[PDB]
Amino acid sequence: GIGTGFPFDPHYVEVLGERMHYVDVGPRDGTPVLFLHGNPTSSYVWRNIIPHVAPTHRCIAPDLIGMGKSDKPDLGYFFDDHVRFMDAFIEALGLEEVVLVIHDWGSALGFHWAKRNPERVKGIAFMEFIRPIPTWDEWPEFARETFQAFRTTDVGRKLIIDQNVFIEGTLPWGVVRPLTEVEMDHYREPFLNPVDREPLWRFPNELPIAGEPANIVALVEEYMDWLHQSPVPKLLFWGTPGVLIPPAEAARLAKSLPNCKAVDIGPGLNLLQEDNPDLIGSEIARWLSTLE
Ligand SMILES: [Cl-]
Repeated sequence: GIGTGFPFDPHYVEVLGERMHYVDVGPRDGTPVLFLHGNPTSSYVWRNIIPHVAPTHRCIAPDLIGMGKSDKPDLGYFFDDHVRFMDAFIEALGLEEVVLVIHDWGSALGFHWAKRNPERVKGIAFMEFIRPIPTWDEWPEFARETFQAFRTTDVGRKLIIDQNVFIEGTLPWGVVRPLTEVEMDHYREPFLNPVDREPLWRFPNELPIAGEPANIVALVEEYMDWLHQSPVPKLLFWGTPGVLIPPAEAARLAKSLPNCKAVDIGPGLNLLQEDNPDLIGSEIARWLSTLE
């Protein structure tokens, strides 16, 4: 049975006038490992992978601004907002060199930070990450009508903000195996008040789909161009059928990206961490040992 508890002691750092929550476990020496979550999760999504890495490495998993146990100021919560906060989070913790373990929107932050700081990244493990979606035909059929609704200010805000559809609908429909009530309540916890659900709506409105928004497509195309050139060791977890990364796209990127190893986790949609945390955690620890 996949674990449901969150036993990590809370840590907080002040940043741009707000406090951000982060997990900090493992031995201090070595290269720290930085876990970046996405929408609509938090560091809770890493709770069963970190125990495979914490024996030998320091594990840092922050809650994005406006999410988890972090502060929730009245922001627009655009992707630029998360960039400015994650930039100053990494600097506030004195993280000189890091290994990235990123997912969903945490991967957009991780890849964009790596492009701007390539000398400070010693490895990138990633899964179901932000890539350009050329047309809506490359988006999964069963989720197309829902995400097109999300990307409007009338229907999309009614579903995500008023009815909490991204937590009540999108989250369980992004995991193959059934979630428990305790696991749902952990994801419901940061967004009990509808006024705090702004990040849950802006994030899908930022997804680079069909060239829109053009500023996010351009940004993702740049760090995807840097990925193809960089020699940084890469670990690519993928699931079947997946959501953002279909198996065929993972097969192409495993061979086209330099020093990229691909791992099949079995059945999976978007939250691969909830479908096979033991394989993901153990494969990260093994892969870290082959980098020294
Ligand atoms: Cl999203």
